[PDB]
Amino acid sequence: TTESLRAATHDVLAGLTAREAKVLRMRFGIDMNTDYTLEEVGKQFDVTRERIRQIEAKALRKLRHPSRSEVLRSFLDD
DNA sequence: TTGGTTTTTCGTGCCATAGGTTAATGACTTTACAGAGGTTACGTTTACATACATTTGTGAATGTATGTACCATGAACGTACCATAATAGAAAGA
Repeated sequence: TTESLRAATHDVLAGLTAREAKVLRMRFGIDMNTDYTLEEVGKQFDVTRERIRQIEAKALRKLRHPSRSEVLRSFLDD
């Protein structure tokens, strides 16, 4: 189920916008070693840090839809 | 008396005078594409107040730390079932 969840999250990040995928990977430590903080993401990508939170809120609003997470609703019990 | 060349009408074929539907480019006109201009509702960038965390001192839990000065003089301090046959070892008589 972990190996299937990896491919499922890879397909979800590939189905969305590529820059959204890079933010969601380098934010929580997906496909990286360390999880970068908000100041480190601000030093890497762009100075504005409130727009990063707006991007995160927009990504959560796009990922609350059941049609894009119907294969992930079965993984909710784990 | 019978076959075949000759000749003239007559409906049919060729030529000419009339008169009408319908090809031409166009001129259409209608639909489609191309031009700017005012308005909407976002998306990114910026400052500011308050919060969980994380960084410090301070009161209690244990823990090794060295000694106690009538006389204490050898034992296993209770273990245990005793199968079977290849290969060497330390001696004993040949």
